[PDB]
Amino acid sequence: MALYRVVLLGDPGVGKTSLASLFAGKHEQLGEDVYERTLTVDGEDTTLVVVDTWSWSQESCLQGGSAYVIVYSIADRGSFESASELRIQLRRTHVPIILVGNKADLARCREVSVEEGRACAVVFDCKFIETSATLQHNVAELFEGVVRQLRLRRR
Ligand SMILES: Nc1nc2c(ncn2[C@@H]2O[C@H](COP(=O)(O)OP(=O)(O)O)[C@@H](O)[C@H]2O)c(=O)[nH]1
Ligand SMILES: [Cl-]
Ligand SMILES: [Mg+2]
Repeated sequence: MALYRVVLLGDPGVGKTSLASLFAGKHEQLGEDVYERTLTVDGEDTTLVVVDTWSWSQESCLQGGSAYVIVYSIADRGSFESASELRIQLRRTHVPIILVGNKADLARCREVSVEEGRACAVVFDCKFIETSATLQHNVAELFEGVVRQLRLRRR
């Protein structure tokens, strides 16, 4: 068991809140865009607190995270470009970074190739996956992957 803060970054409209809601699953909470769940992975439980807020919290945001998930939409070149900008922001401030290509189901609107997503992880030195929140594809696998990468830090 452990607890980690996972921060969701990316342009508006790429599906950050959708991915977080699927992670949260099916009022007294101070603050609103923070999602908590304990996941069982490789027979072991781990809690992630997934932050979806992308000011003291705005300044601290890129320094507090145990892991960062930078999301873009495969149907929007602009969002992919600004993904690259976000890694550099993170640099300017030893932490897992996942580059996520969301909206994989829009396979006919594809503006960003799989190869382009892969190259970008290579250039960022980080992990890569494509998901769809509307088909519920690779979402569980995204967050389970984050847990595994975090556990490689500790060991
Ligand atoms: N087709 C498709 N639409 C998605 C996907 N993820 C999110 N959306 C849609 O894109 C819009 C923006 O989603 P939202 O989660 O608010 O994006 P956010 O600004 O990054 O939080 C919503 O209308 C979603 O239904 C996806 O994987 N596939
Ligand atoms: Cl889009
Ligand atoms: Mg949102």
